[PDB]
Amino acid sequence: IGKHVKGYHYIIANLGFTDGDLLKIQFGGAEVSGFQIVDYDDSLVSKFIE
Amino acid sequence: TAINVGNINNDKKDETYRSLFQDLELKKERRVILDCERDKVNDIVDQVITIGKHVKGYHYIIANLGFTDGDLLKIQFGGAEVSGFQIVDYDDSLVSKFIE
Repeated sequence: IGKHVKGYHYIIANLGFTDGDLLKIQFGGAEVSGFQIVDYDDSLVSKFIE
Repeated sequence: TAINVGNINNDKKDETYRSLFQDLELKKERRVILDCERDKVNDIVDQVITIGKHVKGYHYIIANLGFTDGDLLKIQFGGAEVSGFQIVDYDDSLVSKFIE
């Protein structure tokens, strides 16, 4: 329906932001904010992901 | 505002396409004609949805004899007007006996 252009702004209310597919609205223009509890930038998770 | 969309590799396709509509944003272009092969249409249509240039305000013209031969249900609910051309009439009894 096209409600993700510049003007809308969504909030993802779960501790898993990067756990789902999120590239789909990566260029729509709308702003998206969420939460991550599993910081994939932390050193222990990087050795875990490998 | 004729733009040669032909010369593009598949590697940098997403970068030159957003840059093509940030160049179509200089003119605030809301009326576009495609006039391409049916394969290159669905690639253009897809990147359009991702940037959001299909809501109420845009109007595209598909210049090829295959309007319904591609997928149109994706840009059916955005709000923009889309036009095209069809030579195969699916309401004729000759094509019905062929489709059956």
